[PDB]
Amino acid sequence: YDIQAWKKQCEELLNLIFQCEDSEPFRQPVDLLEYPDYRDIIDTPMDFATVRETLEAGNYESPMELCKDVRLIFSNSKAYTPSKRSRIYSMSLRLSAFFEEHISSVLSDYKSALRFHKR
Ligand SMILES: O=C(CC1CCCCC1)Nn1cnnc1
Repeated sequence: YDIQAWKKQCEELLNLIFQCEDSEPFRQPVDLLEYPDYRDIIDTPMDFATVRETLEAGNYESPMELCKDVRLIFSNSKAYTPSKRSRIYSMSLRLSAFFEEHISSVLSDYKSALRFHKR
């Protein structure tokens, strides 16, 4: 029932994501010089360095907020992909599966801890 435990759990999950080769297209903001129309399609760019920096600045109050930003990385990749002939989108799907598999217990433990706190 540790209400703060999610933060270090998210830091470790981000470390595993950065070592994963599938995170390569998502480690830094999408390069607007490489994709000049990117902002005509994507309203809110998001990437794993931004998520890590937001976490380390103490600007996430809960792991649900961090989740929303990580899922936005995958949603943006899905919206910007032209077709199946895209290594980036395929990497996004495997990385999303890995993320969801690992974040499930972080979310559950946090929500359980907060329910215990408010008992
Ligand atoms: O169509 C899609 C998703 C689709 C893309 C090809 C692989 C399977 C998933 N996204 N999208 C791009 N432009 N408008 C929407």
